[PDB]
Amino acid sequence: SLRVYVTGNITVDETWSIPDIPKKGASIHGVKVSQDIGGKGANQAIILSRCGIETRLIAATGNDSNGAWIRQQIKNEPLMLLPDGHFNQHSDTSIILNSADGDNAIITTTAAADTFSLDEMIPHMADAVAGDILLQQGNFSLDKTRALFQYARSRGMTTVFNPSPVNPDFCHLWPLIDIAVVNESEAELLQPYGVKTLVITQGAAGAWLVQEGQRQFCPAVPAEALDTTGAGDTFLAVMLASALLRGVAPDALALAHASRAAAITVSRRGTLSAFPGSRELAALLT
Amino acid sequence: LRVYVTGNITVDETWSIPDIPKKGASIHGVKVSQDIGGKGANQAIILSRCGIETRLIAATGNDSNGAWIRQQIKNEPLMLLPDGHFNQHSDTSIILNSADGDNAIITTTAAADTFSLDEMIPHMADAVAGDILLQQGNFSLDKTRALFQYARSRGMTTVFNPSPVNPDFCHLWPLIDIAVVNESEAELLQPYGVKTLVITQGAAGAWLVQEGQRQFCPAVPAEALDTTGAGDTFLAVMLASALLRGVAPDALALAHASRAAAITVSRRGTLSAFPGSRELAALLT
Ligand SMILES: Nc1ncnc2c1ncn2[C@@H]1O[C@H](COP(=O)(O)OP(=O)(O)OP(=O)(O)O)[C@@H](O)[C@H]1O
Ligand SMILES: Nc1ncnc2c1ncn2[C@@H]1O[C@H](COP(=O)(O)OP(=O)(O)OP(=O)(O)O)[C@@H](O)[C@H]1O
Repeated sequence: SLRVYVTGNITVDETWSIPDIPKKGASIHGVKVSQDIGGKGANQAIILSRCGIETRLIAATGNDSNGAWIRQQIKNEPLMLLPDGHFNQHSDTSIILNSADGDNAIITTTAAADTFSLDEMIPHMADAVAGDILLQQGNFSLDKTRALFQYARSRGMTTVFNPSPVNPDFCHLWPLIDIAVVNESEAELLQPYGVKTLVITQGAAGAWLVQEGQRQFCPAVPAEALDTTGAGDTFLAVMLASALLRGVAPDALALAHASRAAAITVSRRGTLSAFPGSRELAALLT
Repeated sequence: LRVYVTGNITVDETWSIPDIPKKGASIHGVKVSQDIGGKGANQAIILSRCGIETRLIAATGNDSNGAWIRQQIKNEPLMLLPDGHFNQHSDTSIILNSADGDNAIITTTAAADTFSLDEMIPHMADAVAGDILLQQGNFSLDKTRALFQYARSRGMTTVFNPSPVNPDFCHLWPLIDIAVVNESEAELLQPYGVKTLVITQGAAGAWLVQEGQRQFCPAVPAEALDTTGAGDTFLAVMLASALLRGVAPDALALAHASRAAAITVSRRGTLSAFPGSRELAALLT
């Protein structure tokens, strides 16, 4: 019965296949092979909703084709996307998949998130109550991010923070955070301190649960790294859902469930079509 | 005299980036605009705006972009064929605009690829000796060559703009009457034996190469806010000017083309940046 409010972003990740990245002045032919709903905010909110946690995703969409697509595709998930309607412009990433070329090149836009204001968001947490969670990633400016956590604090909400993309100035918000989820680089760069619950993820190398002075390690679940997209979002969402469903603060079992869920995501390609499904989640959380 | 253009039509999206990303890197970008475009559509639309009877043979998809494209084209004095659309996404182009150098473009071809050669040719059924077939580099070697061979069999004049470039296009010159290329294409495809050869060089003008003679036409100074479609504008207006005066492309045609392309570079977008019918008329007189 505790609910989760996620204030972050939502995008369209477009996978384009090309022989090689074109040089300036060049013009080539390519293939728009696929599109998937993306964004750390949306991925985390969607997976949380699939675990049976009543979740509200507060993110902005624009008035373009990708916007309508997002609003249409999100209806397939047991999540509520606020606000309805839209703004203008539109977050998404073009994933340039080359041929002989090794790694992909990524170009990402953030206009919708950068413009989404506090007066647009706060109203959608009007029905929040003490105990409810405000989950935030690193898609907003320091001022907006800090302001949202202060709002949560003034309502008695629990604050969860996953500072990714990283922002050096995020190292000042720790006092406003109840639960921190960071990967290795983030843990060393932001130096989270005094956070009552600290989780440090290290990919296929497992994760650490830290803070009642106690340090606990949870190995990753062996898996075929076919596509790691959203592995971190999966881990965070399931860890939180597990703790919520059992009525406790994140613990060792929460991390074990999360590792198991992330293992599924890594084994499948894409986002929504790769993440564990509601029944798969029900089974592992059991 | 009628001009048949067999090529593509798209929705162009312009992304502003610091510089083209390296393999394995994730960079930030900003979507600046979306507009109607396509090598085929751009050239056909401008020709039609100049008063040239033009027919664009290109495929649109059954998506929102397709409906938008068809709606926009309806406002132009051009005939788009076929009337119906195909069960495919309409073709689109990603224009990567870096703060420094020239734009990089990536264009899809799924819609154009569905429009088979057997389906396209019937749209030229009413062509007559003297009419023109204008093509760009949207199609494969085989498809492009087949259309030019068909044109030749019907006594039509052929115009070729090998863009996007395809290494194999170098084997097509004997079928080409008028060739328009930029400096990169000229070296890459080595045009030869073409009655009329035009080599464009951006802000540095364009060369007209005919029967041994070479003439240089300087560019009209302009503030380059958006260079997208500059080449298409130049080709279209040059061809239109010659056609209107009933001559082979000449120095005056390139001068007209230069003035038109300057307008295009001074404006933002694709279709929205092109000179309008009245501007073109005043320009051509
Ligand atoms: N190859 C893998 N095999 C099994 N589990 C994995 C693998 N990669 C990631 N995970 C699981 O997912 C958790 C999420 O991890 P990681 O620290 O890479 O996330 P992240 O850096 O936030 O993700 P992202 O690349 O999206 O930013 C890991 O601790 C692990 O349990
Ligand atoms: N910056 C500029 N200022 C004035 N005129 C220009 C400028 N850039 C291009 N032009 C005009 O447009 C003609 C079209 O030129 P350019 O050689 O860049 O074409 P292109 O390489 O085919 O471009 P694209 O295919 O991307 O439209 C030039 O010869 C010139 O007359």
